[PDB]
Amino acid sequence: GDVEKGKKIFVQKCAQCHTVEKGGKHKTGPNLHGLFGRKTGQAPGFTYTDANKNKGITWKEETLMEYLENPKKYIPGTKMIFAGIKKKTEREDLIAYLKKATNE
Ligand code: HEC
Repeated sequence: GDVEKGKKIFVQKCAQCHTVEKGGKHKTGPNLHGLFGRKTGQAPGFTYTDANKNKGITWKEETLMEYLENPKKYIPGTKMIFAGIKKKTEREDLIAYLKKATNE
C-alpha cells in the first residue's frame, strides 16, 4: 500500500476514535499501537465489548482486510461505529499505514 494515502485515510476515518502512537491515550476506541500480531481485545486499559474481547483472532493484514470491509459483520455486537471501507485499494493503503505507524 501507499502509506501516505493510508495516513490520510487514518486521519479522516479513524483518528477521531483511535490513536496509533505509543502511549497515545484511549479515546472512544483503544490505542492501536502494537496492533499487528496481537489478539482481539487485548489493549490493557481499554474496556471492550464481550464480542470484541472474545472474537479470538489475531490482528494482521488478512484479518484487518476483512474487518475493515465491514466491522459489524466480522464482530457482531462491536460498539465500534464504522460502516466499512468498500474499496480494496484504500483498505490496503490504510492497512499499510497502520502496519508502519503502530510499530513506530
Ligand atoms: C468511533 C466512532 C470509532 C471509529 C470512527 C473507528 N473506531 Fe475502531 N473501534 C472503536 C471502538 C469503540 C472499538 C472497541 C469496540 C468494542 O466492541 O469493544 C474499536 C475497535 C477497533 C479495533 C479492534 C482493536 C482491538 O484491540 O481488538 C480495531 C483494529 C479498530 N477499531 C480499528 C479502526 C480503524 C482502522 C478505523 C478507521 C478505519 C476505526 N477503527 C474507526 C471506535 C471507532
